Amino acid sequence: ALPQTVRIGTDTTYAPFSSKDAKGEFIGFDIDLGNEMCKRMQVKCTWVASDFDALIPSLKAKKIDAIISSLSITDKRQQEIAFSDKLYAADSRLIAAKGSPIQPTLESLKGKHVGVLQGSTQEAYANDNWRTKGVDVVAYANQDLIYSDLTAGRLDAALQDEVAASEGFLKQPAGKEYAFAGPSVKDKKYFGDGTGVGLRKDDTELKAAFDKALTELRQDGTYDKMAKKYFDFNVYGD
Ligand SMILES: NC(=[NH2+])NCCC[C@H](N)C(=O)O
Repeated sequence: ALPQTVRIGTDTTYAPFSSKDAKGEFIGFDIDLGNEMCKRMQVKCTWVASDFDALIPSLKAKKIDAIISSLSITDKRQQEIAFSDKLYAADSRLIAAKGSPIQPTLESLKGKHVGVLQGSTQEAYANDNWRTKGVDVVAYANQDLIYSDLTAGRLDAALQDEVAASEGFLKQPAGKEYAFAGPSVKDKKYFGDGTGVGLRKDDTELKAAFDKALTELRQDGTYDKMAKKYFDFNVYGD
């Protein structure tokens, strides 16, 4: 009993995983993966754009049926929703201006303005660890706003997924003067283990269909054909 049309929510301001092209078509690695999996599930799929923090609310209220949006699989989120198997890995890392002394440490960040996406694992981490101790942590409605304010000099740093900052900003014209500030911030408690399709806890049939399709496209080498369009390293981790 899978629906005829599976409605998939995503936030299109997180290139190279999810954004929109010049005509306003959805593009990116999350979109490619979702469409391949729908093709193997033999369902029809509609993509529904949303703000990142509205995705899990819309899922719970049945306005969409699945979330593919670099949604990290964390212990907190599993208390609310279910997840497919891992689609790819996702570490977190700070970016600041090139030459910045900034490190991902309280002592370095106290009194700085750090941008984080509202609803993200990074907002959770920064609020507990940094906002309480005097770092000016600013939550943003979407990631594009964060990159804008950083280049505007309104932010000193921004915490987001590492590959999104890399491919989506630092290797782009806009990010030429910026760089990663320190190594990735590892914290198992906050950042989870890779990303997956978020689904309602009771939609086990739909979880099984996505997992079967993900295993099939990984097995035959499709995942890697698709990943190579965007990455030259192994995005899956392993
Ligand atoms: N399309 C997006 N905005 N994705 C943001 C993902 C950020 C982080 N991985 C999280 O799960 O909270």
